[PDB]
Amino acid sequence: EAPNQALLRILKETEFKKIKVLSSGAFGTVYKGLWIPEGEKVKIPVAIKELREATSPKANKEILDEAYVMASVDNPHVCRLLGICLTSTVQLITQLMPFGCLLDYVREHKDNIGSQYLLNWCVQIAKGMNYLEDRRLVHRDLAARNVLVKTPQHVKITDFGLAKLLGAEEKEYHAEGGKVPIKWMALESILHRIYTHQSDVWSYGVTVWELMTFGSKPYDGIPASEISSILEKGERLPQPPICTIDVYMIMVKCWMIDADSRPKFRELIIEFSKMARDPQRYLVIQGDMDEEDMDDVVDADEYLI
Ligand SMILES: CCN1CCN(Cc2ccc(-c3cc4c(N[C@H](C)c5ccccc5)ncnc4[nH]3)cc2)CC1
Repeated sequence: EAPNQALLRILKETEFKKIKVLSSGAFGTVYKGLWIPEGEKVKIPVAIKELREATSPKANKEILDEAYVMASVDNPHVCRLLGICLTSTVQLITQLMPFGCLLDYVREHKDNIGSQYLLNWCVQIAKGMNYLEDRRLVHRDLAARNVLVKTPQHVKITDFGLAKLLGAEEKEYHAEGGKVPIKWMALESILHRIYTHQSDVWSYGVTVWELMTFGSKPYDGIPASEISSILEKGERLPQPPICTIDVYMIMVKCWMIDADSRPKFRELIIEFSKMARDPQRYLVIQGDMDEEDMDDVVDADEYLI
């Protein structure tokens, strides 16, 4: 319905200096790097994505869909595209999230992550997701591995590789085949490939469950083909040790069968907020990056146009 007037910024390879792999694998490579725009006199820590080195018409069409989705979002809890680079190999350029992905970070820091932070991340992810819902956009791959950490106090949703904008008031996206992560999908997704803001809510549920168990693997063991039946029987993920029943009842709600019975992200914000005001009431936990002339460095969140 509304026209998407986002600007896509095309960036010169000369404008940015790579500085080391951060992750290789399926997709391709992600690099730490710096971006020095025009003459501006500002340097911008960036991450730079390159979906493998291979230039198969397949690959290139996908990375441009991300660029498309990422360029159209603008919210403190959603990762924004800074620009693309049209080298032989199409590069995605984004704000550097120096602490990496949230999944790895809870893992690597169990003995130091307190309730204030767990609940705050929950709120922040709810905000990201609520905003995505506003822009009528369905992520389809929300998971702890897809939330990045700019600072321990500030997280942002990423990985729009599967995100689908909902056209002519279409209330559910009917999907193809392809590899899809089962352990984070609503039931309507596994059975009917229906995806809706409310199936995003389910994945939220599981994401929250990853954070609360400090990075456990949902249904660890149980292999993927079993999942839809396990869920049909009525089984859900167990209550994490640190969780009060208040918090777990929120997860469980996100995992209901009737999609409209699940909470809305705007409600999830409210509830986790309340909870964030008294975190020890709601979680029971025992115990409760700069490397070369950094004079003109500015974080992307302060670089506007
Ligand atoms: C001590 C723990 N250890 C070291 C820190 N990390 C390594 C790491 C650091 C940064 C990142 C990172 C990825 C990333 C990122 N990747 C996404 C998928 C992306 C999206 C579009 C364009 C480029 C990247 N985007 C923005 N900032 C980012 N930062 C990934 C892994 C994890 C494990």
